[PDB]
Amino acid sequence: PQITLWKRPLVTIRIGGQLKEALLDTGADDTVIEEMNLPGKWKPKMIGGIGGFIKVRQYDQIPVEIAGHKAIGTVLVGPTPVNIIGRNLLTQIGATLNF
Amino acid sequence: PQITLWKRPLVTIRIGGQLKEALLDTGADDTVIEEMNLPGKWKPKMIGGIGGFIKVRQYDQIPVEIAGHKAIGTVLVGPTPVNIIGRNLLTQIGATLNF
Ligand SMILES: CC[C@H](C)[C@@H]1NC(=O)[C@@H](NC[C@@H](O)[C@H](Cc2ccc(O)cc2)NC(=O)[C@H](C(C)C)N2CCCC2=O)Cc2ccc(cc2)OCCCNC1=O
Repeated sequence: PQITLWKRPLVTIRIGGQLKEALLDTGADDTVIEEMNLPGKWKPKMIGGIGGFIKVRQYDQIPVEIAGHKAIGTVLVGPTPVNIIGRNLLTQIGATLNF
Repeated sequence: PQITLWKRPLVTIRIGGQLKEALLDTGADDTVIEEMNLPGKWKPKMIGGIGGFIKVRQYDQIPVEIAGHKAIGTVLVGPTPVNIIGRNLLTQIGATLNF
């Protein structure tokens, strides 16, 4: 799909067998999902953007379906204002910026 | 041009007569530029990132050139680690997300 930026680039994803809305964020190195229960082990981590640092749970090798496209990677779960799909998963589905 | 996401999408921009490196952020509603002495009238504003909010100064109708592409719009100046080009300016240069 070719997505324009007149509106926030939000898409439906499926993670942990659950449907959610996430933002395709080219300015994010990583993927940060709102607090939820994900199968498997996790290691505590700390990330920081504008506004400050937050504590997150790091889940590895998690399957995520973005708009029908499969990806399997690291997902950070924490107190984020929005679900963010970062470059680690965007590269897996072959997403690019064009102008 | 087509930009892959293996690395952060950093490009050269021109603002206030100066050249800077900025991140193309599809997850940013606004454009946030690092602290600089831009002339003109402004208004206080608070924007939120992943870890909280920061105080910024809002400047309107600021001419910004992105990768040789002219644009003009609102720029928020504040204490940011990186210059961020948001959707308000990306739409003007016809940027899209494709996968
Ligand atoms: C500041 C940019 C704009 C203003 C902001 N958008 C972003 O920050 C969006 N993009 C995040 C991106 O700007 C930001 C840029 C950046 C890069 C390196 C740094 O050292 C510091 C900041 N990236 C990150 O915060 C990501 C994080 C999401 C994993 N980080 C942290 C360090 C490395 C990295 O990539 C994400 C978001 C979207 C909506 C949000 C909050 C956050 O709430 C709704 C409110 C609207 N907020 C926004 O539109």
